[PDB]
Amino acid sequence: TKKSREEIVKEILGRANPNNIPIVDEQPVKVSFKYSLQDIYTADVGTDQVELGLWLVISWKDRSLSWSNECTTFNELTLPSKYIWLPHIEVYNSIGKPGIHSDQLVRVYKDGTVTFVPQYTIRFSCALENVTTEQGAACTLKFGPWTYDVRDLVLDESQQVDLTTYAGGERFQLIEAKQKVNKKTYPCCPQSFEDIELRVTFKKI
Amino acid sequence: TKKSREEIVKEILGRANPNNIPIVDEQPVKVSFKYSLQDIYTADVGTDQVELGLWLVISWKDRSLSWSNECTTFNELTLPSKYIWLPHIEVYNSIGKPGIHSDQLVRVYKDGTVTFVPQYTIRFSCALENVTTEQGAACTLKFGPWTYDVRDLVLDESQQVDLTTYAGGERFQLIEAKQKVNKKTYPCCPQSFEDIELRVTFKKI
Amino acid sequence: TKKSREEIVKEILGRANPNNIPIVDEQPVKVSFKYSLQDIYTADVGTDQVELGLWLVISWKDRSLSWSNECTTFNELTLPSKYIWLPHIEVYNSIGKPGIHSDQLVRVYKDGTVTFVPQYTIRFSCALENVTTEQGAACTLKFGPWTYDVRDLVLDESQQVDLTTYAGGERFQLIEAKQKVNKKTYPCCPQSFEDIELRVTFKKI
Amino acid sequence: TKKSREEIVKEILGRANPNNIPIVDEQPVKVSFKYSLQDIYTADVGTDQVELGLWLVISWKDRSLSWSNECTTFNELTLPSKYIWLPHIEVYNSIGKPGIHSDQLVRVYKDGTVTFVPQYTIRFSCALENVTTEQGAACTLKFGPWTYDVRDLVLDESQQVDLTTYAGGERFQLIEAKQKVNKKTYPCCPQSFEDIELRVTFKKI
Amino acid sequence: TKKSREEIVKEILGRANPNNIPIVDEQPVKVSFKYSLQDIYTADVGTDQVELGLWLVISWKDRSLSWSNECTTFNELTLPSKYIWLPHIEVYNSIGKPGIHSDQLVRVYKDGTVTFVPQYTIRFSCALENVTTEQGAACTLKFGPWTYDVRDLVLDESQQVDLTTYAGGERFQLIEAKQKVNKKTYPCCPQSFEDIELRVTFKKI
Amino acid sequence: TKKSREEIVKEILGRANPNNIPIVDEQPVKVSFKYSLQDIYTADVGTDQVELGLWLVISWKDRSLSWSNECTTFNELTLPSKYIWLPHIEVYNSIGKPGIHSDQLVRVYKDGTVTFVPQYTIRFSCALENVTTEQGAACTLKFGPWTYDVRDLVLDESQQVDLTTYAGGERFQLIEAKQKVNKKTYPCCPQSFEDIELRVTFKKI
Amino acid sequence: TKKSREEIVKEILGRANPNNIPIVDEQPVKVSFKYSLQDIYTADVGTDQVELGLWLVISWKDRSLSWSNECTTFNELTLPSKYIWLPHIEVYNSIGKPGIHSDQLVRVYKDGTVTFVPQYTIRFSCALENVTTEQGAACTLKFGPWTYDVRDLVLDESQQVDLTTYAGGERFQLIEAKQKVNKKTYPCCPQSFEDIELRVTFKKI
Amino acid sequence: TKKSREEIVKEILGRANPNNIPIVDEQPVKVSFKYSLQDIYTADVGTDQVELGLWLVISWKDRSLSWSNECTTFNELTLPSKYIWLPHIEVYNSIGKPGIHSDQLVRVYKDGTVTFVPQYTIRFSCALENVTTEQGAACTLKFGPWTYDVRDLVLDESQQVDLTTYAGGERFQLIEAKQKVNKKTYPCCPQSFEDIELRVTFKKI
Amino acid sequence: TKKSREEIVKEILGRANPNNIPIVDEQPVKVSFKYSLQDIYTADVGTDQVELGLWLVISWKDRSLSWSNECTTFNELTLPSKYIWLPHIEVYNSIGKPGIHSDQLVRVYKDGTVTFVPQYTIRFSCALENVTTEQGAACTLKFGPWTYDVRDLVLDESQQVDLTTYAGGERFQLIEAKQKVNKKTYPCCPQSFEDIELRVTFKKI
Repeated sequence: TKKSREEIVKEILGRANPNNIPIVDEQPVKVSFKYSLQDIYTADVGTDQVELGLWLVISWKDRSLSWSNECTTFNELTLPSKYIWLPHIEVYNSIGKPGIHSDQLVRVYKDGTVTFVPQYTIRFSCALENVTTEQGAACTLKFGPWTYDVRDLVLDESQQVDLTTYAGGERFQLIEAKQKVNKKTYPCCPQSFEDIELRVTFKKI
Repeated sequence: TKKSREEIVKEILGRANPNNIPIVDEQPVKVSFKYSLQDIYTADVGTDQVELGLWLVISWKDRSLSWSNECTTFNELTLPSKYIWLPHIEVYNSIGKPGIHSDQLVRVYKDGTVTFVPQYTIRFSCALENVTTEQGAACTLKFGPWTYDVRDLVLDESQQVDLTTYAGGERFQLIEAKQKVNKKTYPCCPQSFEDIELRVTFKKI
Repeated sequence: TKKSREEIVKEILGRANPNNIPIVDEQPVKVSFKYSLQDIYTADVGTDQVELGLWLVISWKDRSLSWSNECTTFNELTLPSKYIWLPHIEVYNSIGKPGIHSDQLVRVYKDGTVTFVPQYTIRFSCALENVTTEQGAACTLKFGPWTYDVRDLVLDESQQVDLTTYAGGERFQLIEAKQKVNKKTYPCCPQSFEDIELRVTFKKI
Repeated sequence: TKKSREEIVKEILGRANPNNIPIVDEQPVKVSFKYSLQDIYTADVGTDQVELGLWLVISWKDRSLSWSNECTTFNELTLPSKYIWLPHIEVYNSIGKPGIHSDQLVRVYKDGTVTFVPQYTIRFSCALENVTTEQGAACTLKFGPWTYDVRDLVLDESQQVDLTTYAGGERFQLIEAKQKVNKKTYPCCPQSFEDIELRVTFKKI
Repeated sequence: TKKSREEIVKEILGRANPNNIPIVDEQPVKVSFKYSLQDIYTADVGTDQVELGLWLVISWKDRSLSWSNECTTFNELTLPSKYIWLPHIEVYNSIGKPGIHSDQLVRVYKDGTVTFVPQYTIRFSCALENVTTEQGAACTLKFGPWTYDVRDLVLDESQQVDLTTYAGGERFQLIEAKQKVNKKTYPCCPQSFEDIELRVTFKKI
Repeated sequence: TKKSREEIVKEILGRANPNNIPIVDEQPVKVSFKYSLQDIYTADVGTDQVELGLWLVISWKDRSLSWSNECTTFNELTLPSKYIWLPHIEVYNSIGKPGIHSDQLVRVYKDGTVTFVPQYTIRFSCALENVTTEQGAACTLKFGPWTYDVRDLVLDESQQVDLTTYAGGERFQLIEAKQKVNKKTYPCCPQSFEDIELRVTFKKI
Repeated sequence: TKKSREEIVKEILGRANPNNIPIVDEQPVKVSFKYSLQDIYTADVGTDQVELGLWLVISWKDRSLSWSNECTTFNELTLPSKYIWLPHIEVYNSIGKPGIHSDQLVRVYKDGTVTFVPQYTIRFSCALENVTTEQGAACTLKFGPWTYDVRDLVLDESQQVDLTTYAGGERFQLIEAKQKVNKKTYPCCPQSFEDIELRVTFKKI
Repeated sequence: TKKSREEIVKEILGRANPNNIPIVDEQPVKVSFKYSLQDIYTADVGTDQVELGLWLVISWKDRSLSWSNECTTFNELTLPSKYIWLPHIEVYNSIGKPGIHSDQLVRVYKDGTVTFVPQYTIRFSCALENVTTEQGAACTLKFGPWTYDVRDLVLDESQQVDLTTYAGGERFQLIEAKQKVNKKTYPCCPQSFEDIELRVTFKKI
Repeated sequence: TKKSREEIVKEILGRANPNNIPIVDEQPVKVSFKYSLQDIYTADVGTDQVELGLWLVISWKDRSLSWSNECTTFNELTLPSKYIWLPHIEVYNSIGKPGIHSDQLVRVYKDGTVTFVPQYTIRFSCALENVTTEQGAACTLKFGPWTYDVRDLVLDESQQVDLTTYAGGERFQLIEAKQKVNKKTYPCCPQSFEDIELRVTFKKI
């Protein structure tokens, strides 16, 4: 459509950079992570797995170069996620491969900021037992870079959990959704690793 | 200028081939796609459209014939995009026709590989809401052949998203840019289609 | 078969364009979307997911160049969807990856118009409860570009929903199928995003 | 093994042609289609889907060039289906992606004729109801090029349906299998499209 | 590790040959096939499908060239199956795509002999009925090149079936496992095709 | 981010080496294997398959070259597993393809040591019978290079099995987890092969 | 044993190459040389000869052709040294013909790399005088291609000398073992020749 | 002599097989090794070498083909060792080339088993010191395939060491002879290698 | 390595000539002989034999044919001595067979000139008596073709003897080394025979 926009895409995609961390100076890359819990689709007592429909908000800043003098033009362009590098964030205890609800498209900004929000259905281990009870049940899943240590990737969160999107007539009510950031160590490695633990406590309405 | 170069252009352009997929054997054509997010130019709250200045790196191999014995000569020639066939890749949800920042020139190589990188300004649907907040906002746009199914065209990406080019003093910071490849189906057709979802998560500095 | 047709394909595919939005001027790309609800295959009470067999009519105009003087020739050619860029349109709340009923083939026209209709089976969240009752049940799913904001992609619809194709002896009767276009905002982004909300109200015969 | 055979493969594969319809003159490509119904594996009442194990006989003629003078040599060579272009024929109403029983190998002949027969398991919509009854039940599925109109691809069938292969002790008896060719129109397009409607009427033994 | 070994791999992989049958003289390629029935995992009465865990022993000789004078060195090297051509052998009546238990690694020998043994879980059609009875039940599945006729590929077997590996406490007892080679004709083609029919007769312990 | 780190990745990835065993001298590659049994998710009596959630610790040393004088810099870098060669270790009797919980990221060290730990869900054959009983049940699965003989790959283990990670409120209690290394021979080959047999004995709490 | 391995040997040995340097392009062949000094067996004062038990690590890359598509197979095969060409490396001042401790077997790798390590007992000229003294005695022997000039063969060494293998209770202690590469000229020929000078300094414990 | 025997030799020798490992399936070849220590002939204090008169029992199974129907005939035939392939087993630390006491004749059996027992005099490094003392002295020598890794060749031993044959009035008494099998690794290669370590502890009577 | 070099070897070795004196015209072949006395290793009073470490420089011209037009290519190639004919020169009074220090490699030149230099240890008769005395002792050994008369082979020498190489700290000092050519007659034959008499006069330092 717009020629101005067209040059933007081409310049960044063609000339700008291959998979590599563009930032030479000592700076780790921080990725903000937010969860919007859309719905708790199902619970399996025998399996002890629960399914969550979530969208993950991920934001990071990449270094981009401005070759052509930027003029008032197309500020944000949308591109497929494949085009650019994305973070490794994954659920530590997912029973199965997560499925993707939405297309992989990411908006990029001139400053270099990128916003990618996938929609996912994830199955993770959690005992459903006592969902019916008033107390309800609690489940926790931790998300975080598999490979990256705290040094390489720093995870940050704005708030606890986004309930607002939550479906009004979901099978299960949400007593409370929390996303607490924590740093933890593994026997594999001396480096600290940061993950966000999403603890959802819910019960049947 | 160089006579040697001159013959090259003429031979490929004049004799070599019309719009047709030169590859007879069963081979789909794969096109690598990469996005270099130059900048997020603007956000419109009322419109709920965002503008991205991106350049798209597109690479594909075409079959070419070498008539004259190739001697050490002009390895890569540049020609207008109109001269050769280009892929259909388009943004699924662009509010307006994309504009083209750069001239349509593509470098071609003797092996037949072609590299075309347009610069674009694209306006796509995305809610700006909560850009100011720390969490930021997420936008997704998917790019992919409109017509071509996975069989005909296969899309590949090297990395997530190229932040490096991103303008240092852009209005919006890039929390993270991702390009995830995904295959999806449409009710129109039983064939799988592949698109790259570019998910950019960004916020105001 | 026809040589004339053959040149057409080659010219557009080989020379014409890579994944990039060919439209330089300020024009968003509008994609018309239509749904033909073939059948409501199944409902799962425990899962609270419903399966729809639909075909999606998608139309868009791409800019193409006519190098060789067009003579009376092959007006529309069919090509795999992979060959050309396709839009990102996806169901917001699909429980699982959609499957593709039909091959990914898209008809293209000289004007540049492209018509792609995939057939899909989609599973989306919806409570089946009270299907048996006379009132029936209502389900809604929204389709729209994930990444693209209203600026980049504009969605349009001709009519409400195509019932005619609907299987005569389907398990569930269709009380009414509607496709209303709506523009909505997300906290991620200040841009407006447009989606088509498909609201189907059906009950067991 | 045989050098003579070896040259054949290489010549056709390497030099002979890329995905393109080799036939310049005005000739549509006709593809004969035949179904050998191996067995009706299962019926799902709740799902209203039925599974068929079939092999599809597909024959078409491609234009090949004979460079080296053909001498008495290897008349038919077998190659992977990926190597050469295959038709888009797909089931219009398949609930899920078809699975492939056999390897994708196709025999090619010097005349250019190609015979490809895949074995498939297909799940398509059909109500099982009253399978037990003497009348039995009827199901229909139509196969045909998704993209190709009658102009581009013409479908032909030799006979009604091949019962002989049918498993002797199948769960369901075959009252009659028919493959009638029909041409139909769609609202999308003014062109006629041809499909083969496979109507199988079967009951439990 | 060993430099000597390293050259071996590189020479064969890099220089030695592309997918092509290296044997120019009139020689068909014979592939020995053996089945080691590990276990009969499950039976489905409704589905009428049975699952077998088997590993397939496949041996064939490929022509290799010895460039560097072979010295006492690494006699057999292991490489991924993708690296070299493998035979098309597939189960004629598999209900679903077979899954692969083991990594695809194949040992190659200087003489050119190659041994590849995949582990598979295969689901094929077979009525479970009367498994409980003393007589037990019989199932047959035939394996053989899909594309290749007897001329191109000849199948050979050393013995009937390898029971020894069979799990001691399997759900089902093996009354007898047989692998008889047979040549058969199809209406598609005048050429004879050879397959190995694996007939297993088993019952519940 | 850090330029120093950036050069490291590029040098190793771009210049350092293709899939090949870098070690010329006579040295087999030893891979240490450790299992951290996260949880026994489920048992299927009919199927006789059990599901384990495990993460596999794999360590090996690869030969790397230091071109640029290493200065105090980024000691360990994380990269995708695809980038570097990984071992073939697979479960001998997995009923289905294992799924991957975590992203494929591997930390590499300057010495050349590499640590890769995937998280997996694996389904393997094992009779659940008598889980309820006090004695409990025993299951064994062996892991080891499919292709590689003891000569090429040597497997080593530090300890028996890592219980500590085991979920506190898992459906099944762990009576004892053991990983014993054993060398075994197959009729296919005269070479010894080494595998680690993971024998887990567990019961319902 | 393994058929796959068997083909490998045969292909390389039978078809691949006669004594000839397979490398047409201008490339010299480099042979890495390493010494593992096993033990200083004896010293003869009258003779002024010393005996060393060493194994020589020799690595070189030969060009091999891969005819049959390499599949995951036997990566390294062992063959007798007679089968393949070996380098001429010899001790310049050996009093007697060296004897061979080990069988002449060499491991070869697919890449073409070959690793051959003979064990030798060599007697070379060196005065034993003052072995008893604290200073000890020094001996030097140079190894290198007799015929080959630097152009044809290039010698390389990884490290100084491998002491680790050295027998703990050897008659003589090793003060230091060094292998320095040097290029030298001879009056016979204008070409430079490269040899590795092994200088061992040892004394009686 | 016997015609029946004569055909046997000719058939195996002439038609049956060249140096190649006849076993295609994945089977390593195991060679049992046994030592019969006939006598410790001499000890050299200055040399620090000891001489052993031993006969080595070597057994292996080769694959043979039975063309002519075997009738009751000559079960075992004797042939020269040169006629058939023999294993590489050699002493790791032999000071000099071993000499052969007996003719190289090997008995072969119809099953394919071969028994070859050479008589050898071997000189290996070992300090004689303190032979006179009551404690005596210990020497160790390891035997094993030079080239073959554990994968290719597996070594097995029935018992510790055969003292019975030991000469009654030998110069040295045998305190204990042991043959322990061990697997070891070398820096050259990642593969494990197996050798039998013969540790003899003896003293002067 | 170099293809150009490769052809050279093959042409001369394969096509050029068998053991035969290529020179038809009346020309005797002259062989220049030079001695480089490396060291006088030992003297045996009882034996009256002395050992010399020498290298013999031998040069001769052979007639070669240039088939392919020689282009600037590999001027000198190295080949094993076995490949080409070498002269019979031997020591008249050697007590034992000479041993060979170096590999038998000979450099050949396009003109046809060949340079072969073996390193030898030779034991010849000579009384050691009075080595200690100041006068020292003299020894003589004559070298020359055994069979060839002066007519067939002519021996020539450039200089007396090459002392420079002589080891600095040899057991014996060299008072003077001379190589005088002489022609002598034997009672066997009327033809004159030419030999070089190497007279070395040496004493203990």
